[PDB]
Amino acid sequence: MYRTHYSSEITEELNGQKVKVAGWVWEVKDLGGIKFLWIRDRDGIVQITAPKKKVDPELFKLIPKLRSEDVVAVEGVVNFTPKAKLGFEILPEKIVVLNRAETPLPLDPTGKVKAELDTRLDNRFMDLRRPEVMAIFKIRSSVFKAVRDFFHENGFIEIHTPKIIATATEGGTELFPMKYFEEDAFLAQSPQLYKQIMMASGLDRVYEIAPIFRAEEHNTTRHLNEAWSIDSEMAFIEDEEEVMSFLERLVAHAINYVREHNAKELDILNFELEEPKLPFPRVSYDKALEILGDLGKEIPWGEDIDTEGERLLGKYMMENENAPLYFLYQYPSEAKPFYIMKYDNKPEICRAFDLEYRGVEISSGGQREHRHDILVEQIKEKGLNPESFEFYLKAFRYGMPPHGGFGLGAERLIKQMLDLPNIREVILFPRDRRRLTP
Amino acid sequence: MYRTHYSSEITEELNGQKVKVAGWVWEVKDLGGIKFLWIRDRDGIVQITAPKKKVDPELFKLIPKLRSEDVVAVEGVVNFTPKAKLGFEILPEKIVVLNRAETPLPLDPTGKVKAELDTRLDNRFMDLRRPEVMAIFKIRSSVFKAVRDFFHENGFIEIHTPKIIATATEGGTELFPMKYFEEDAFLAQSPQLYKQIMMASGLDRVYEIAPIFRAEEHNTTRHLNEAWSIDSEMAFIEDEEEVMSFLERLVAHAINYVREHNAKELDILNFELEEPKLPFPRVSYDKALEILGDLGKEIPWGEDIDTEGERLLGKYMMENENAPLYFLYQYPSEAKPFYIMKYDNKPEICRAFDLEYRGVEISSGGQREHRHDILVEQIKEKGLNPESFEFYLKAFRYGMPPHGGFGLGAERLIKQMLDLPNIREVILFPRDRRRLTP
Repeated sequence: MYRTHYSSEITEELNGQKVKVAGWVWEVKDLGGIKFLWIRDRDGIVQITAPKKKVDPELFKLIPKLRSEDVVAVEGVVNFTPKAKLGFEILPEKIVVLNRAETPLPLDPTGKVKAELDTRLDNRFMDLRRPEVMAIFKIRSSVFKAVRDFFHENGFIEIHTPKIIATATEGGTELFPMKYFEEDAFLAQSPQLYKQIMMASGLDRVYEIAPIFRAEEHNTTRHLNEAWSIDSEMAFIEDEEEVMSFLERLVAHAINYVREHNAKELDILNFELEEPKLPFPRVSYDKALEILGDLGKEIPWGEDIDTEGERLLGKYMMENENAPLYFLYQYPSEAKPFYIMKYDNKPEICRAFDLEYRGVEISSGGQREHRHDILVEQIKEKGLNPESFEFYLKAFRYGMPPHGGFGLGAERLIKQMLDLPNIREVILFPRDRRRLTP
Repeated sequence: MYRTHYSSEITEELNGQKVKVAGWVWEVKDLGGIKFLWIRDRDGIVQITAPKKKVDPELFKLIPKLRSEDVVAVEGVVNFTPKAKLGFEILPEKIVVLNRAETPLPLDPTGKVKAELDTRLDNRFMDLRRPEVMAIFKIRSSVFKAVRDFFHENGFIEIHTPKIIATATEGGTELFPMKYFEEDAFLAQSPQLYKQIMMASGLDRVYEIAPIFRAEEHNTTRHLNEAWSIDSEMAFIEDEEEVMSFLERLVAHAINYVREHNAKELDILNFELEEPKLPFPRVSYDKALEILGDLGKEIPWGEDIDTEGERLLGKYMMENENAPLYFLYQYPSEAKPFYIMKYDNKPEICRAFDLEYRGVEISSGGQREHRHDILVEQIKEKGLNPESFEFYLKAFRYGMPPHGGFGLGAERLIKQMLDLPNIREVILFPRDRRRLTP
């Protein structure tokens, strides 16, 4: 390897020791009698100082030749001194140029000049060179890790369902049609039916983090045509609250993991991420509708709360409860999928819920209807053909325990967590109605 | 929750205490003076003994009404005794029938009547009720966990790249052509181009575990049209040996994790997973070609070691090296992709390698060509148009460090690890040249 340490792995213990660092030429200062070379790492910058009398002559004249963004490797002795802004500096013994960079650069990694989102997405390799952009994806990676950690600690098994499907769905479109040889298939937009089917196998507590595909005809700052969903399903529950409680702690765990580990990244982003306050308030759909109506947002009882409503409720919740996260639940049965269980005592409302982070929905789920006949009837009620769902309904005929689950949008989770404006900021290669490359 | 403990988490420490178990009715012994109920968990069987003189009458009457595969929940008192073949038993206080099963069952959970693989695949929810099937799936999840842990322990950041691409990266068919609105795209077979672009971003060490799609016209027991790949790319390497060494340790780590944590699963499979002995032997393509020569298999230099050649080689390596895992490297450049770096000293040979597990390739990688001009030349050498790779090549122009990586087949790694005869055994819903549903 061209390096032994990252800018962050160098500490006191190494003082006076030879190390090897590598990165991109950040800055060069030829001040005559002494030169300075700053190298950029994924963790930060490293100062290489070259006092004319302490360094090799060939090396002294090489430094001023280095250009911005050149990939170089430096071997030298670590020197802890108060003169170095970062605590220590490297006294170079050897400097190798691994690769020279062309000019001009597609983006300004220095940050002076801002560039359109489109330009940045077209040059992601350049864009990530900026600390605040790198910070996001380090945080994205941390979130996935925390989420998976929490699942494991709670006895969840990771499962993987098919992305190429030919089976029915309650939706219909926003499905990317595809050709499977002679047959016609589509890309799956949710593991919903498959994860439920697995509740009849005894796996009990399952989860999957995989990409889902939706061919939405219009672009929004909230969703993309390709996303990473964090689905989960758990059997032997008594009510949707068990699922809500779990999700709640999952989310709190990922948020707190980011606060602990990515404190540096959060600072870089100039963002103060709140300590989760469990339990998050539950706001029934009827209470939400009352609240909204008083704000002039009139939603007829029965239709779902729109984008403007979620936005208003998010604000209301924040001012009246200092709640960046809250649940909306007990939705009207007509407003939810055929597989959501209804309140046997109040059949017009169902056991479905949505988790709102900063006024935007990051997850939805609820207790499922595991009773075959009731499920069959609810399909019919939705005006669908139960015969189109045989592969699915068959699983509810041979001992199907009570169950519930959720779907967590990974990008949406991160975007709302960091309070980012556009969702294209949390995914490296966004897939738009207008974007297919790179 | 309807259950507090799985059969596996009931120990001495709980004797005399009230607990809650739940699962599928496995067996009932209707004896008149006493009743016995066995329940199946994802982890095993639990014996519930109900002596007439000790249980509630209604409870007594209920048990004999229970039928196979019915979902039941039981609250009772733990009782450790030699009289129980399993160590303890539960003295029922409450029994609830959560859901009843229909007869006949799609498959036989007792394992009496064997079913052909297609039947099992059509009824995966039934199939996992057999311990030998559940074992494979628990091990699969462990492998994924082990792999991610190793990656993180080694400074890798998880990234996620596009599954819908227009970008014809190293090709021919075996691609699933798609329609991205007006545009026509393809389902990615590898994150190759994208993981290399990220190498110029400074992330340095990345990995991705995601679905990959390949339209192979012919069915085999070693591959499917949809799979999960473990991709990784690391920068600042000096040769493909650094990558091989990492892959090696990653695989060993995954194998040892299954050995520690799924010891029980392996027993059910009556399989002895060997302890990884690093470093795995590295057989050059030329030497492999010579070994096969002794074995009577003549493969003209330049050509690929076919299925029988792989089989003979892995057998030789196992018997003559006690090596179930070994590398094959220094392949003919002509036989490898345009992004692989050739030996500047011996251009006819390149820095590519393959990992063979029990004689089947489970992974391939190598050091890439990070030099823009040479790379463009190699794209031309392959009969491809460099201008179709603009977004890709662009990343090699503003400081691209030396780098290399690999692609590790998830299903292939698990299939070979457990010495399973068919790759369909290690994935829930297999996508064949003939399987599209469920």
